[PDB]
Amino acid sequence: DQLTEEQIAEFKEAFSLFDKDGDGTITTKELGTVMRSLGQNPTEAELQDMINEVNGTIDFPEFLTMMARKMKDTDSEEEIREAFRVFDKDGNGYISAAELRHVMTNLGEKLTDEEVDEMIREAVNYEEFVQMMTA
Repeated sequence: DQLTEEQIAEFKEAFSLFDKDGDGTITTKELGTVMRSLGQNPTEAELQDMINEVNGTIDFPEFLTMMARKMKDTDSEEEIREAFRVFDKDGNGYISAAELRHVMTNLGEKLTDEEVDEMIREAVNYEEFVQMMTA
């Protein structure tokens, strides 16, 4: 979905190195070992729930979908938090309301001036604005 090329490549490399020759069918213990080798450390109940969500053989598309559920979102949130501290001179996380209004008006697609002003008045930290936009 919203993954990166390097992440999918590493996942496929790990799946090909752990699984034997033949089809992509793996067992429950094999899936747990692949998850532990990939970097994730899920509990027993969480692993059982993820297995039930997808013979008991986990194929490549289901595994890629399970890996793309939250990793891409976390990476995007980290990238947004890193890029939000660019307009600030010192990057302390707090900026004036006029600067944020100008940034929202002159950037971020085409937005109406009245709507941008109303959104700025309804809303100091960038994380607070991100959480308000996510809500």
